[PDB]
Amino acid sequence: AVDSLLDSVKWDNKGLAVAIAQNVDTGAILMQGFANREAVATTISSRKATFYSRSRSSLWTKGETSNNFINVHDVFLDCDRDSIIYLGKPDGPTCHTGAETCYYTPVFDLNKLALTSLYALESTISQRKAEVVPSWTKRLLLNDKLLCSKIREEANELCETLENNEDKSRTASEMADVLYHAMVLLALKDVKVEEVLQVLRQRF
Amino acid sequence: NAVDSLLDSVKWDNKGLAVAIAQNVDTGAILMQGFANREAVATTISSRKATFYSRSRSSLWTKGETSNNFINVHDVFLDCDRDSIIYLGKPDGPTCHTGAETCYYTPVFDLLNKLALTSLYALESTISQRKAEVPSWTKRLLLNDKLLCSKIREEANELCETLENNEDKSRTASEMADVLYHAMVLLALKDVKVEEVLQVLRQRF
Ligand SMILES: Nc1ncnc2c1ncn2[C@@H]1O[C@H](COP(=O)(O)O)[C@@H](O)[C@H]1O
Ligand SMILES: Nc1ncnc2c1ncn2[C@@H]1O[C@H](COP(=O)(O)O)[C@@H](O)[C@H]1O
Ligand SMILES: Nc1ncnc2c1ncn2[C@@H]1O[C@H](COP(=O)(O)O)[C@@H](O)[C@H]1O
Ligand SMILES: [Mg+2]
Ligand SMILES: [Zn+2]
Ligand SMILES: [Zn+2]
Ligand SMILES: [Zn+2]
Ligand SMILES: [Zn+2]
Ligand SMILES: [Zn+2]
Ligand SMILES: [Zn+2]
Repeated sequence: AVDSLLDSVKWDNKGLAVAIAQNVDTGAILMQGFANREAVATTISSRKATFYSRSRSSLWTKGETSNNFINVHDVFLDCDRDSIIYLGKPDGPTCHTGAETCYYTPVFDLNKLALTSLYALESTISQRKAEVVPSWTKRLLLNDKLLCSKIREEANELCETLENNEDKSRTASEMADVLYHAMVLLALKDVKVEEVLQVLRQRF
Repeated sequence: NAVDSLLDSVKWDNKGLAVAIAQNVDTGAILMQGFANREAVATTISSRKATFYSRSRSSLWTKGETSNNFINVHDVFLDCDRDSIIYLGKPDGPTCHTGAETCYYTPVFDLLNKLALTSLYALESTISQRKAEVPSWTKRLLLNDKLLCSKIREEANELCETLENNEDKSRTASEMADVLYHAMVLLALKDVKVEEVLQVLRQRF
């Protein structure tokens, strides 16, 4: 059944397809390599992301020496079946330099990681926490009583958009209000958003 | 120029291409993966529209040039070895030519059609299925506004108590998940996508 599936992949002249490893919990692109028929099959059977190293001319499972495996949860093919997503959860940092992902060379800021909207805000909140030990985040990080009251009150306002039939944009605006203040509490308690999303996934 | 010096450091392959991945700036969903040469990257930067090189037609191709479903690029990233590119952008419409939101919807373990979703947006999709099928806790919350809102306020209370009562970080993590779930049932009631919420956060930068 695996044989019938690998035959459908559109490989290039070298027998390769693009294989992208993505964090199953956050969506961050960890790394992008290449896979041949055997590299994808090994990923399927071993549940650890495996690629074809063109340089070393051999199969390569991420973590085989460093133990920073990418435990693969699902594999996706795009429409033309020439691109692959390894959707996995990494044991440690993915890049061989030690960086969390391989993408940290911004072209517009001309070393910061590539972050989507939710994880960039978490990163900003983290920077305020470091400069703590005039900012609204620093004010919340330095006042537990104010932060907790703000979370309770904003949660109240989110519900009032449902209870009082406010516009959908009002609900989104208040959900953002809840999300920001909760992440300031997350930072105080040393909790990453990824850990929270892992909890959600474990409750499936 | 500074961009020219940046394109010069890019390690292009023998035919002058590099892998280009389009990713949703707000959610992280991978929209599509193509290939870019210097001019596809340079034009992507200048026009702020994701532009690739169509190898089959052997010409430049801007995603959306016919369908108007452009990918409006917010950032461009190079990986460590500088042979892989991420166009980080916000798409006008569905990216795949079939109409799918993204191009990646062929699960391999289900073959041994669902979109590839990460945890937060998979929970959003599940809550959405419960809303349409309306013995499940989500359907019950969708059928009782007073109960749903009571649970949100109660769970937001519990999250604060983990800070107030010096509870363990695992307790904070567990309670934050509780707040997130019940909030997303309220989002589904008000027809709010998580992406819409994250756009608001991004707009408050
Ligand atoms: N994310 C990565 N992308 C490309 N090459 C890598 C990556 N991580 C490690 N390597 C290299 O691949 C080999 C396997 O290392 P590792 O899988 O990290 O134990 C070593 O030569 C590493 O330097
Ligand atoms: N208290 C909770 N915290 C987080 N996720 C939850 C919770 N209750 C239900 N879920 C999620 O909702 C899904 C469907 O639940 P149900 O509507 O009871 O079938 C589960 O598989 C979980 O992912
Ligand atoms: N009231 C707020 N609601 C939502 N996001 C906020 C709020 N205040 C600050 N932020 C976020 O926190 C970042 C840093 O704010 P500050 O710590 O006040 O400099 C902003 O760029 C926003 O992304
Ligand atoms: Mg109000
Ligand atoms: Zn393709
Ligand atoms: Zn790397
Ligand atoms: Zn508010
Ligand atoms: Zn690379
Ligand atoms: Zn497509
Ligand atoms: Zn709880």
